[PDB]
Amino acid sequence: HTCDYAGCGKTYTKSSHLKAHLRTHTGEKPYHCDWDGCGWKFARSDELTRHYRKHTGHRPFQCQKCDRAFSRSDHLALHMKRH
DNA sequence: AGGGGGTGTGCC
DNA sequence: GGCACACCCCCT
Ligand code: NA
Ligand SMILES: [Zn+2]
Ligand SMILES: [Zn+2]
Ligand SMILES: [Zn+2]
Repeated sequence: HTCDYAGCGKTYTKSSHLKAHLRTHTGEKPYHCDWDGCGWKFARSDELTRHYRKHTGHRPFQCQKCDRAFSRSDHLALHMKRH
C-alpha cells in the first residue's frame, strides 16, 4: 500500500492508515462535530472523539496524588511530572 | 499551571 | 474500521 500523491511514496501495512494518510494531502476532514454552534471538523475519527470530551466534560484520567481529573492521558502525565 | 489540535504508531 | 497512547506545537 503506497501513497501515489506527488513525490511521496509512503508505505503502509493497513488500508485504513493509508486512507487516513491521504487526508493530509487532500485536506478532507470528514468527521464533523455536531455540537450546537461548534463547527470543528477533523481528518481522523479519534480526533473527534477526543474533541467531544471538551463538550461532554468527560474526565476519565484521575490523579491519585490529588483530586484533579483530566480528559486526556498526556495531560495527566504532564500534571504528574510537574506536581 | 491547564487546555487545545496534528501526527505517528500499535492494538482491538 | 476505531481507539488510544505518546509526543509535538500551539494558546489560555
Ligand atoms: Na487491509
Ligand atoms: Zn503521502
Ligand atoms: Zn465541537
Ligand atoms: Zn495531582
